[PDB]
Amino acid sequence: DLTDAELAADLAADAGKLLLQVRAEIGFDQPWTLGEAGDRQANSLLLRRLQAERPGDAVLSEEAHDDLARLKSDRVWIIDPLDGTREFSTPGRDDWAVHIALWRRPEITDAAVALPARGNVVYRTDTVTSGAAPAGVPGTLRIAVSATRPPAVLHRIRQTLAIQPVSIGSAGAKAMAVIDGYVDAYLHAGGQWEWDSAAPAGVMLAAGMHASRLDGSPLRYNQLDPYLPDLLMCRAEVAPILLGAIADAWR
Ligand SMILES: [Ca+2]
Ligand SMILES: [Ca+2]
Ligand code: NA
Repeated sequence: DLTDAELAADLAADAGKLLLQVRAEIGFDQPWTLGEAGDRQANSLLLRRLQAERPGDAVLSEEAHDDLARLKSDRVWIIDPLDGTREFSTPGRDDWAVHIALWRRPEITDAAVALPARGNVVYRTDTVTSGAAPAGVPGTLRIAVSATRPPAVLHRIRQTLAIQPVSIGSAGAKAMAVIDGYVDAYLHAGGQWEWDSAAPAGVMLAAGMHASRLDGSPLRYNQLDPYLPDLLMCRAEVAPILLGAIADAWR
């Protein structure tokens, strides 16, 4: 008998525990095998528990076929059973996450992000707080970006703004680094899926921070095509500066 937020948190933790077990059982000799097992077993747990505890809700999971029944539903769980599979599959890495979000017909109303290797901490929309003090040196930004080849937009905004990119695996880990104050912002372009941003966005917004498309428009979920090209998540104070610079870069 859990609230949707309590369930999101419990699902995230439980999947987190299972992933930690898989990591210990399978080990790191074959990264691909380890990653596949984590993806598959975390997915199986989450679908089993959502069917048992929310039999009426639709589920959109990275690791399951998408039958689009969710388009007619008022309640949809949007989940990534293991975000940062590569990182998970690498010895010593703690930048991987479980994403559990509930979409209600519309916004992400309840959500949780677990970082299992970080003491299985679970960030949740019903307990995350709005006390964020501006961290770091004035006039300079630390921005979390993925461990891939940088988009054209960040190159351009770095001409005008002092920025140190911080390489972090996993969308969830990057978003929670914003929450923690380890970085000022998390910026992504070039493509992503709804389950990558739904739970982090829910938590971000619940913390009183900013989550939008790069052009400032709201993140939209439970779309036919669950692909979201770009995003910006950041401290509230930082949003005008970055949205401004992004818009200025389109000149
Ligand atoms: Ca995944
Ligand atoms: Ca992912
Ligand atoms: Na199963």
